[PDB]
Amino acid sequence: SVVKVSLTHSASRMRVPEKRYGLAQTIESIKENVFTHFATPPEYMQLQLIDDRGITIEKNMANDKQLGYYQCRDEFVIHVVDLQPS
Repeated sequence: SVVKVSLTHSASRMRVPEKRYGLAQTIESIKENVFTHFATPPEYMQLQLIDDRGITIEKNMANDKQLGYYQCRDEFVIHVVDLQPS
């Protein structure tokens, strides 16, 4: 029902080592929370779900879907791809 993940960011060396999300949470709600750490506007984020073996499960999770749709598990990595322009 809840997962422990880490957060990485495509435009920085910044890592957040432990984060707990509900699998029922929409990806949009997760991006909101992610903003508290990296401060990319959520409209300019894609979330890539990587498993604990480094394998990409989803390159860009849809805002209206829930994290559990993507079969997220403990120790997985949500990588934030930063698309914000100039």
